[PDB]
Amino acid sequence: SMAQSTVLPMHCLYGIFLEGNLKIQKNDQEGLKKFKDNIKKFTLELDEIDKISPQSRIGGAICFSSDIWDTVTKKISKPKELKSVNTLSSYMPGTSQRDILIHIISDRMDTCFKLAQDTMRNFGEDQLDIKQEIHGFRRVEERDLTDFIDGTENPDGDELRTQYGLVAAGQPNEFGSYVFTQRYVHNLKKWYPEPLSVQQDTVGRTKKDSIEIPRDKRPITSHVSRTDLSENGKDLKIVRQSLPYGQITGEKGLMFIAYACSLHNIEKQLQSMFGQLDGKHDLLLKYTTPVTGSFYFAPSKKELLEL
Amino acid sequence: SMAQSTVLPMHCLYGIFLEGNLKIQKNDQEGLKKFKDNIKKFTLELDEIDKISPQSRIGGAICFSSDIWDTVTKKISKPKELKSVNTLSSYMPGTSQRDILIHIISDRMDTCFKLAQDTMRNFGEDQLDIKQEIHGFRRVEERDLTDFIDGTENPDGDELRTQYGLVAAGQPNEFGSYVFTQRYVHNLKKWYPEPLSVQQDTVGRTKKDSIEIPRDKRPITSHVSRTDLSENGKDLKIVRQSLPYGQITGEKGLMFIAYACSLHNIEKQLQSMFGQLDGKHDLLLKYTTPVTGSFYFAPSKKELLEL
Ligand code: HEM
Ligand code: HEM
Ligand SMILES: COc1ccc(CO)cc1OC
Ligand SMILES: COc1ccc(CO)cc1OC
Ligand SMILES: COc1ccc(CO)cc1OC
Ligand SMILES: COc1ccc(CO)cc1OC
Repeated sequence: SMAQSTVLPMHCLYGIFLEGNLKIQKNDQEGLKKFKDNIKKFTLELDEIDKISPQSRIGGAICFSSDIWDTVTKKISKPKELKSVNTLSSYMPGTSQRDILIHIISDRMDTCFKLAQDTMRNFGEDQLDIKQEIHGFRRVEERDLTDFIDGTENPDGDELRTQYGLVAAGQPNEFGSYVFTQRYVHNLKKWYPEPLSVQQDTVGRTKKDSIEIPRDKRPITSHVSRTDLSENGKDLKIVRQSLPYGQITGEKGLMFIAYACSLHNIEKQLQSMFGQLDGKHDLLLKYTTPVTGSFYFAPSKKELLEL
Repeated sequence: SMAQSTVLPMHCLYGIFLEGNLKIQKNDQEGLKKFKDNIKKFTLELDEIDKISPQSRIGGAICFSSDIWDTVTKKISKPKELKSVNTLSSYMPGTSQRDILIHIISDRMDTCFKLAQDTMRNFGEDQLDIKQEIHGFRRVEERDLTDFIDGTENPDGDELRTQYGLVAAGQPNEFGSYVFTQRYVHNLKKWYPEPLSVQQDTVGRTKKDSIEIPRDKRPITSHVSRTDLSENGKDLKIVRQSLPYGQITGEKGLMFIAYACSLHNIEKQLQSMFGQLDGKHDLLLKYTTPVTGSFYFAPSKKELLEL
């Protein structure tokens, strides 16, 4: 009946991203029982935080890779499109498929961090080998560190975000979501001196107001031209929850994350951006570099608790 | 005349700490004029953020070391007590005296970060060599990562925080503040297994409600017994603005910062904690370690603009 709580809500101010590998082996029934109790604790603490701090608009999801699926469940069918993002390594840099993603969103860092910290203490280092912990935060005017607004054409509202973000009702794994994460490191030393016309050509929208540059006036390699894709007259939209991260005086960029009803909607955009559809690359990739990457599936709340 | 805006306000949810060295040489008059124009831009942007985002309760201060004082001004007398923290290196680990501190506080990360980033871009790499950038955040119930409440006996309200936090009216450098920063790295694996009785003996207050343990029933090396000091019947109080920082699965701790009307109020507590008064160390130092340290002076708003 219900999805996990990171897909439909919009405009979170904070996000914590924990990605890593499961240390419990396939035959360890007691370890897997403890693992699933820690999953239940996560869902219970989400509800408790929502009750105590409604202003947080808290959300959270636990998501699983195709390689770990048969370790964590023998009951739930593996989502039919799920595969390792490492299969894209021949053309997309930075792939680093992990077993598990925990994504937590909030309008307050204190409750975002509380849920993240309590969850990591529950699972513990003996269950999860955490490879990446990212503290994302929204900036003024929802701008990415390129200083373009990020989110203008993100689908709005529960109806469209259910349509594009969640597996359809009646289908196997209904109300789950395919998930893609990818940490980008921005080269702002290179980007900042670029003329405004170059920056707008690169993105495909105007910088101040995020007005779309007419298709016939912007490069086919502009970011918007690379990612605004359709098949059979139907748009391949996705639900993005990306946030800025990092140090002003150090490494910084965009922690990209997308949720989708079909992995194909995400993968086709990756083929477009990274040169597999027409041999051409996204202009944005001259200024930013992906350094991690993973595909997951976030089960419905029911299937999460029935693994 | 008024102070810079990080001393009197309480209970900030976010703080950014930027510490580093001045690249402008004492002979470079045009570079120093540009440096002071960037100081002016900082004060103006604080006012503008305050107007646009009253909910941020924005605050900020630029602070100067004794070593850099006569580079940045030949007009304002050097504060009488200002000295390098490296003079404490014989007994206090982690000293790392820098020329400049910029401390920004907010109840929203987006405006905290906007002011910090805009300021760093104004000064630029040509003027500042940043050695440390810390993103502090308040946790639930204002608890330090030891999970004790941090702030119970901090002076409350404008009157007491002016008395203890700011140089007294009529004195040289009136309404400025002596500043001490010190980044701690916590060893929570050593702390978590201690029984509550040991944790409470270590701090000197109860954990759940921060009730003071009577002085004759706690060790003289408890943190409260080390820092609740007096001379001549006057309490050596300070104004703390410390915040947690760091990664759940990595390095984390407390970004300590104190403001005081007199550097001696801070230094006597450091002598106490680090064994220099009676040969005994603060019990808290079994569980956390300072890895940076600096003394500065935050001028009054008037003296900041008249450097
Ligand atoms: C450095 C990384 C990236 C940055 C800075 C970035 C930034 C942006 C910006 C500024 C926009 C325009 C405003 C908007 O409609 O949201 C945008 C649009 C979009 N981005 Fe990205 N993006 C990045 C990576 C990605 C990736 C990896 C994907 C796909 C997997 C993606 C998918 C999209 C989509 C679907 C749109 C909306 C296109 C439309 O229908 O008009 N982006 N991005
Ligand atoms: C890891 C570093 C530290 C931690 C976790 C820590 C934590 C705490 C806690 C839990 C309290 C009790 C609640 C309160 O009244 O605020 C406290 C009190 C205090 N701390 Fe610290 N503290 C640290 C470092 C320092 C340092 C370096 C100083 C001095 C330079 C300092 C000065 C004080 C003072 C003055 C008090 C109030 C004592 C009183 O009058 O009752 N602390 N600290
Ligand atoms: C789940 O417990 C909490 C969640 C959020 C807050 C914020 O006040 C406090 C909580 O426990 C004290
Ligand atoms: C590495 O030092 C810096 C990097 C970036 C900025 C502003 O974008 C400022 C820096 O130092 C002042
Ligand atoms: C566009 O400039 C601003 C927008 C929002 C804020 C705080 O929300 C501050 C701004 O400029 C200081
Ligand atoms: C290094 O990995 C961890 C460190 C600390 C915690 C919770 O305290 C969890 C970790 O991994 C799950």
